[PDB]
Order: sequence, then C-alpha cells, then structure tokens
Amino acid sequence: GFKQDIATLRGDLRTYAQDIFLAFLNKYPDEKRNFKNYVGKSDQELKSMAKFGDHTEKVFNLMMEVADRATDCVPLASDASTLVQMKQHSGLTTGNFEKLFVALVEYMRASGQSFDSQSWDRFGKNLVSALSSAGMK
Ligand code: HEM
Repeated sequence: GFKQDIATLRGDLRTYAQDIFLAFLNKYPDEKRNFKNYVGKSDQELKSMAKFGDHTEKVFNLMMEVADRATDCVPLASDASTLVQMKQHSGLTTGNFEKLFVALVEYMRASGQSFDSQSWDRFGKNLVSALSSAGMK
C-alpha cells in the first residue's frame, strides 16, 4: 500500500527522486522552463551534476513527509500552505502540480514494483485541491 510505498521510495531516495523528476521533465518539456539551469542537458548530464541530485532529493524528501502526514491520502492543510507560500514556488499554478503527479503515477505503473498507483493518484488529486484552498491559482 501507500505506507509501504513511502518506505520503498525512501529506501533509495536519491535514485527514485531523480528518475521521477526526469520522467516529469521529458513528459512535459514546457515545464523545463521553470528550471533554467537544466535546459540544454541530457538525462545523463543532469544525473552527473551534484546540484541536480541535491535538489531532487530535497524536494522528494519533503514530498515523502507530506505523504507520511496525510490521512487516507488527504494532506494536511498546513503542509499545503507551506507549499504555496515558499518563495521558491512563487509563479506556479495547480496545473504544474497535477502534471507532476501524472508523471509520477505513470512512472509507478511502468516500473516493476508493486506500488499502489491508485493511492498516489488520489493523493495527488487531494493535494491539488488542498493547494487551491491554501491560496494557489
Ligand atoms: C509536492 C510536490 C513538490 C514539493 C514537495 C516541492 C518542494 C520544493 C522544495 C523543498 C524546493 C527547494 C529545494 C532546495 O532548497 O534546493 C523546491 C524548489 C523549487 N520547486 Fe518545488 N516542490 C514540489 C513541486 C514543484 C513543482 C510542481 C514545480 C514546478 C513545476 C516546482 C518548481 C520548483 C522550483 C522552480 C524550485 C526552485 C529550484 C531552484 O531554484 O534551485 N516544485 N520545491
């Protein structure tokens, strides 16, 4: 289930975080625009940069903490608020977050692993309405 998936993901965090983020950026190249330093680079060039790994690991770790704190795949309103208000998410809309979750789910379905891909979809949908409720366009 969903709680075991957090343990799995977390077992090899930096590896999953970069694989999932690459799948997001290649599914939706328009989104790369938000990541000016990553433009013009192949997957392997990105994975060779320390700062790519460091940044994905940090995002993913926070995502796993938000997932951990959820109840039945509904995140806490305060976690959503942390997400809306961080400086770093200044120009974003809820559309950027739903694209991310589509790629996550699609990555999970395609991997070998017994992820509970349906719980992750539902989590992403409930995150997106929580983000809206906390002030995001
Ligand atoms: C639940 C999903 C997400 C979480 C937990 C999250 C969290 C974070 C965190 C913790 C950072 C700062 C990392 C650091 O200090 O190096 C960050 C940065 C950033 N995030 Fe997110 N984020 C999420 C989704 C997104 C999405 C969907 C976008 C855009 C599509 C996005 C765009 C950015 C950008 C552009 C930065 C700045 C990176 C930099 O300037 O180095 N984030 N996010």
